[PDB]
Amino acid sequence: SGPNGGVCPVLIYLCRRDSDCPGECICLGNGYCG
Repeated sequence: SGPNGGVCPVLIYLCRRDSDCPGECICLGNGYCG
């Protein structure tokens, strides 16, 4: 989850940038969606 509205499922999901993550989740600095 990031500091936005919208929806971000609670899960373990690997990422390299925000756009890899579903919904409005962000990609944390270590490569996981939040």
